[PDB]
Amino acid sequence: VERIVSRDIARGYERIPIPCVNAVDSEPCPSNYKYVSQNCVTSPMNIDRNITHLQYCVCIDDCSSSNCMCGQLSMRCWYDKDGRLLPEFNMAEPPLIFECNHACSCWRNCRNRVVQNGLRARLQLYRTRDMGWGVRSLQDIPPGTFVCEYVGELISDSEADVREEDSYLFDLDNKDGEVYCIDARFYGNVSRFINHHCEPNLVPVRVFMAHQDLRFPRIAFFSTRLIEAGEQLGFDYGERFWDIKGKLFSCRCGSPKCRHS
Amino acid sequence: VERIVSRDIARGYERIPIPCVNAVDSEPCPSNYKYVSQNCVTSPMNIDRNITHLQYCVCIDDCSSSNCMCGQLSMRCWYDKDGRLLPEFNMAEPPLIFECNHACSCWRNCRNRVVQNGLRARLQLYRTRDMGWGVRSLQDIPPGTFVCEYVGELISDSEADVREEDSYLFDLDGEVYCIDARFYGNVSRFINHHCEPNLVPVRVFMAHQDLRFPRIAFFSTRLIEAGEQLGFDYGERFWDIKGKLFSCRCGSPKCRHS
Ligand SMILES: COc1cc2nc(N(C)C3CCCC3)nc(NC3CCN(C)CC3)c2cc1OC
Ligand SMILES: COc1cc2nc(N(C)C3CCCC3)nc(NC3CCN(C)CC3)c2cc1OC
Ligand SMILES: C[S@@+](CC[C@H](N)C(=O)[O-])C[C@H]1O[C@@H](n2cnc3c(N)ncnc32)[C@H](O)[C@@H]1O
Ligand SMILES: C[S@@+](CC[C@H](N)C(=O)[O-])C[C@H]1O[C@@H](n2cnc3c(N)ncnc32)[C@H](O)[C@@H]1O
Ligand SMILES: [Zn+2]
Ligand SMILES: [Zn+2]
Ligand SMILES: [Zn+2]
Ligand SMILES: [Zn+2]
Ligand SMILES: [Zn+2]
Ligand SMILES: [Zn+2]
Ligand SMILES: [Zn+2]
Ligand SMILES: [Zn+2]
Repeated sequence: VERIVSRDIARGYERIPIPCVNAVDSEPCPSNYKYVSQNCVTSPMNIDRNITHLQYCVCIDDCSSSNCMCGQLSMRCWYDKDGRLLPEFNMAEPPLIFECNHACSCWRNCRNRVVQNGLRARLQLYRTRDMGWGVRSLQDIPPGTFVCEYVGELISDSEADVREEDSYLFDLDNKDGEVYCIDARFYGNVSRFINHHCEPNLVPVRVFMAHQDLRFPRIAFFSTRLIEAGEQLGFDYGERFWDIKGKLFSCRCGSPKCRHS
Repeated sequence: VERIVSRDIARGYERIPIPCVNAVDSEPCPSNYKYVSQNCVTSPMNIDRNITHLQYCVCIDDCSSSNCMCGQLSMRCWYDKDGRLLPEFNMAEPPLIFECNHACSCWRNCRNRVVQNGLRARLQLYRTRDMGWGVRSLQDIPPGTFVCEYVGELISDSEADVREEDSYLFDLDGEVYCIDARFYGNVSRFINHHCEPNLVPVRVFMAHQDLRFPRIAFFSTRLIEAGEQLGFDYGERFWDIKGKLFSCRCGSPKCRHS
């Protein structure tokens, strides 16, 4: 029988509820972490938030023209009228996306704003049979759709070096020697429950919104293909995760092309 | 005739538009500033945002009980179900309000969340006859209602000391800070001074509890009728400086700066 153990793990902080169900075992809704809908810090990170350091656009339309300066930073704006990534988007090597911000001349409803509008897809935390908790989609998700952000505690590489629990770490970009991490172990959103898959239906894209401090991209998962209702979400944790954890367990994604089994 | 010179000075950043009209003269919609709906910085302020430094509540209900820690930090929760201040709230000497935050156990719809939900009232920027631009309410606003936040650039006292234009400054009163709405601000930068004001500023804490940096929330002190101009008391530092240049035109029979 399928137990509903929470109607919303996000406690109303997202646009839609994220329920938790368990049809497998006795386990209650996870509670050894704090759900947060946006990134937080403990020790200060000193993100550059000087408003005069933002690059911005001067568009007189909805930022759908060839001349949007913010699209230009992104190579071009990659969003169509439905907020979905263009078919030409390179899922194997995604560019950095610069969404419009509060310094731009455009309106808050312009085309070049997707991740900043928050989670929209109907997701569900559920108990898998042999990979603990996982996240599934409750709807069909068309290709190129923003699904969720990898949200957690922003930490330095030196702090990650002394964090014993590293199963919920996302490495950010090396910028002029400085590297940072998102640790979702103690504070995180729904993304902390997404399991690894070697042929993933999500790809992480680095996105800039309210600030443009290149040390601190935000990590937005977009669908790489049509995700069918009921499907488990997955992304590729990458080679550092498996170089460390492969000596403890092998991958159970079940792909016929699994690279970590 | 009243011309509409902007359908929305906020460019969609507020929940409703804030149009600008001018029935007095030929002046276009003000454009020598950047509208921002939330506070910004230029030089860094180093607000303490360590999440483990937040005090928070462990309520299992809607935070309407006396055991809510956030209500206790506020002395009591001052909000009714409708988000309005209780009649016992001291408008003459307001306490600090600590709203619930993302470290609390409660849900995002609990009782102790009002200012963090943002501006809701239908406001309008308009040309007054003798005080430049002002802001009016287009609807009735019951007493104790959150109207708008004083939003701008957060600056140090040292930086305020070297700013030529001080007509859009709100003091966050040794180490003290200021909100300068001259270059970046929201609708509140256009609210004129009134000696018997229908708005009172209240210091509020939401996502952080760094006491150097209260956020300034204007609540109505009485029923504000549709069409009425908004006003708050700029205070004695403003008038000690500006009174040698001009006198108050609020027109109150109890005006203290005429
Ligand atoms: C994506 O997945 C991972 C990323 C990890 N990333 C790091 N760092 C230090 C970042 C910091 C910048 C460059 C690399 N460390 C891990 N583990 C260290 C191992 C030694 N212990 C004592 C501390 C934790 C990781 C483990 C990951 O998954 C198992
Ligand atoms: C609420 O209204 C006001 C508040 C003002 N606040 C300040 N400071 C410096 C804060 C910082 C420490 C305490 C107070 N200065 C003003 N003006 C100084 C005058 C000399 N110039 C060269 C720099 C600006 C102000 C003017 C205000 O209204 C006209
Ligand atoms: C970020 S968590 C994912 C959520 C996790 N299932 C849970 O219940 O908290 C990462 C951990 O989930 C398990 N996991 C995720 N993907 C896996 C995979 N493809 N194969 C085996 N274990 C996996 C491993 O224990 C891994 O260290
Ligand atoms: C923050 S601004 C208010 C918006 C201003 N009316 C405008 O057009 O930008 C403050 C300035 O408005 C004028 N003002 C505001 N209240 C006033 C009052 N009660 N009497 C006379 N002038 C006032 C003064 O020029 C004052 O320095
Ligand atoms: Zn643009
Ligand atoms: Zn832009
Ligand atoms: Zn835009
Ligand atoms: Zn695999
Ligand atoms: Zn509470
Ligand atoms: Zn609380
Ligand atoms: Zn609460
Ligand atoms: Zn007066």
